[PDB]
Amino acid sequence: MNASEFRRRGKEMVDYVANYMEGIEGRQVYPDVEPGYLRPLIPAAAPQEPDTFEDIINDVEKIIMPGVTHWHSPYFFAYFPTASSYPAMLADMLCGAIGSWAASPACTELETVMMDWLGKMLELPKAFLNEKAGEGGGVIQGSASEATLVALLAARTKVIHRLQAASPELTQAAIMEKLVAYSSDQAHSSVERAGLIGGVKLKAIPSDGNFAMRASALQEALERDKAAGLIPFFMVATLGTTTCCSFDNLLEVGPICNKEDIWLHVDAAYAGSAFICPEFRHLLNGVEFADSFNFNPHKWLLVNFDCSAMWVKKRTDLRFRSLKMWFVFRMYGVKGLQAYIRKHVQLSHEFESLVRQDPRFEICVEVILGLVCFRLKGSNKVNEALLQRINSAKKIHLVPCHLRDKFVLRFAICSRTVESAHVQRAWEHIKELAADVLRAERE
Amino acid sequence: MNASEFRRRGKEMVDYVANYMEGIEGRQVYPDVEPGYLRPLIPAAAPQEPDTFEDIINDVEKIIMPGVTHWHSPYFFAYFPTASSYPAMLADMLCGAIGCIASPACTELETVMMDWLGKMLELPKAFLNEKAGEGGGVIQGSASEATLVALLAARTKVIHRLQAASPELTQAAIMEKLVAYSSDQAHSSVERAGLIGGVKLKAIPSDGNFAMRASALQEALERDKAAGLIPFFMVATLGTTTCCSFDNLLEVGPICNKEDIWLHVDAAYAGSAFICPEFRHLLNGVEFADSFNFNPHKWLLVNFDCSAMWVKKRTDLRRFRSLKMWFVFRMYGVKGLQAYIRKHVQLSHEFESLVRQDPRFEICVEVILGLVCFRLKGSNKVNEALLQRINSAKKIHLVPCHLRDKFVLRFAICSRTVESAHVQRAWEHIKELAADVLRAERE
Ligand SMILES: Cc1ncc(COP(=O)(O)O)c(C=O)c1O
Ligand SMILES: [Cl-]
Ligand SMILES: [Cl-]
Repeated sequence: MNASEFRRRGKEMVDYVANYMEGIEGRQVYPDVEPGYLRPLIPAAAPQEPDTFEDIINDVEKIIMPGVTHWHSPYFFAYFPTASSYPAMLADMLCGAIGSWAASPACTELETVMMDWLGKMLELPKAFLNEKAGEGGGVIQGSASEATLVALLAARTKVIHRLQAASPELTQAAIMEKLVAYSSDQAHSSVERAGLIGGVKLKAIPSDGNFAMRASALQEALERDKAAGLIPFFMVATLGTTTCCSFDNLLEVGPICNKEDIWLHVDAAYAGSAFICPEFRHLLNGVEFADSFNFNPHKWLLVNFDCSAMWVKKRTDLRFRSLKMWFVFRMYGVKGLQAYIRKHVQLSHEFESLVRQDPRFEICVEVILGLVCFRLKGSNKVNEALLQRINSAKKIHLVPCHLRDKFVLRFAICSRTVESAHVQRAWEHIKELAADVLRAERE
Repeated sequence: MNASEFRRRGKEMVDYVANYMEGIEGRQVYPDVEPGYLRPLIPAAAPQEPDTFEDIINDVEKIIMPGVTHWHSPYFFAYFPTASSYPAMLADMLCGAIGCIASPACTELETVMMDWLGKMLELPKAFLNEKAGEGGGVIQGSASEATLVALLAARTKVIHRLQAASPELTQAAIMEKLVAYSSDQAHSSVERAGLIGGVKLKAIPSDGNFAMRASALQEALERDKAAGLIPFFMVATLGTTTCCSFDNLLEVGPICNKEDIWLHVDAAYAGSAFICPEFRHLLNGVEFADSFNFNPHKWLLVNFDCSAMWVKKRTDLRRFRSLKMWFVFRMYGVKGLQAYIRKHVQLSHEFESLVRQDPRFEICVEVILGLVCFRLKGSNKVNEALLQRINSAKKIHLVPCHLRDKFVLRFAICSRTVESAHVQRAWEHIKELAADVLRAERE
């Protein structure tokens, strides 16, 4: 098609897309249609002459939509990794119209500036800023896995140089066999992968009663290891774990890392975004000690998933993406974005209220942000039974996890469209299915 | 923002983009901006309250446009890794709204579209799976990835096979001896696949027309089997990166078969043109192939992230890519697509015959489809000069290569809206600068 066909069909498409997102409340969260349904609804060969736009869209409603998930609804109470905000979509259109530094000076420079915005919003130390400070800095990464790996390699290179300076005798290989890294029991898969790929031993630290790393468990691990002739060099402290919103106590853990020459990497998961709100900055106290800090802004800052933001204390140790950051930051403002997290935290606590009022259910971890870790009091069996009925019903979606050896229902309020109405109706449904599940238990 | 706001601003973006595409001749393809220009133009921190869309789009024109490479320009006469068509743009809007990366319609629309495109290319039924056939097609992220998935597939096959015969043989001992091959003109992607796959890669010498022939291949194989190595993988290229030459698939196919070597046919650029009867013959021999791959996003107007690959045996073997195809096929129709291809071939021939009409220039390689390999008669040095004026004048832009020892100017016609008139203006500009380059030679 030409340009002015596009102005029309494009505007038409903005309309279709808007509608979708407005009435998404109605759609069923899971497709209620089976593998195999599609082949016979569509011609066996491609059309020779062009079909109408009119006819294609109808086909998307009638043929494609039923077979689609609809992760963008308020009733999908799990993190939806590939969601996108409206400003992200606007950018995404322009980002595709355009299509190294030399190739695109705007792409690169905007990266450097947007990281600064992000840095200031979170109120990270000044040292972390790319504002020409000549020290520290920040860069975008594809995955939080990449970041964890970069910090690790950097930490590894660093300890090797230090240890070989002390004793010129030792071999690089000799040192590597002895290197240990640490993370909390609730550390993300992306840490295991980092150490696997980086060629060092990874050990979990026992977390406390609230699933946080508390030093005493850290110090012990260090004593056990230093004396078996191993060498701690690197550690990930998690802020906002993926199992529950658990925060590793940075104030206890950092001072140890400094003393023991351990490199402190802070994996702020998705939670990091919350530090643009003052109520949460105390969870970040201790960042002073950390050598690197990583988080994914996507979940709470509405930016693109493609982006994992990461800073370092010293720059020397170490897709058109900043455009979407720019749009989203500019179209919500800090206060808008704050308003946003703040709304979800409140809906999360509204849900929590509901769970405390039903004596059949217990809450497992302190609710800090959007996620609520809750379960039915009893055996794991009972609860596995329940999550099955919730999914079977295809009305809402929840994902579980284990905590120690306990099966836990995660209720996650992340979606853009969520209101308390939805939480209200969601609770009740869960409530009704528990009733049904509970009868069964007695048989 | 909210839905009703997306409506207003989604449609404003739709215009902005059409405007950009209509005025794209005005733009200078390559940005000429001084390092560090962006920062003084963007505020030090994020805004607290939202900015205006007017102010945000104004900034795109002023701040972002000058720092971008306008790939879609008709005057950018090299291959453009992103082929953005309007109906591609429309599906992105939709994929955007139904976040994808589980749903019956991802997998099925994929299979169906792969039989559509397979039928269009007149592939052997063995590669299509609609008559219950065991073969079929999957869409990959890039040819680089598709080639690696094929290599690894072969490596597994061959390892399972030799170990079926000899249970005392270890994966380790077999890998040492594994050889794969491709044309001395084959795309780097192959090199990277052997490295990750950890096998030896060897280049087969091409002939007078930069084709891989039977003679040279079989020479290679005997040399390597006699050394006690193991051929397992073989890449044949249809449409080389260098001069668009075609490996002789009919010659090489049968050799791979009786030598029990996995045959992967890579057609990344030129595969699309096999939807035209005129060109389908170059693909004869696929029958012998084990896996066939090419990139439609290159020349079939699908947006960039989309590489298509069929295999004879699926058991040998992220984004919702099949929707972008479905849009593009339905909105162009087969006749519309074939038209798009034949346009580019034609302009390619228009250019070729302007270069012949001039006694100062030679054609280097047979001009098969859409790329022209030309040269000013005399020394490489005269020709390095000429490219250095073109690339300097900033009007149009060309990427050279070497053909054996000859320095060659490539001229790719590949962009949604190159027309006859662009070609001539371009050729006029080449001749001006050449008569200049020839004046220098006299001095
Ligand atoms: C011959 C050949 N092989 C492989 C590739 C890689 O294609 P892609 O950019 O999709 O990875 C190309 C160009 O894209 C090519 O021309
Ligand atoms: Cl979170
Ligand atoms: Cl504040």
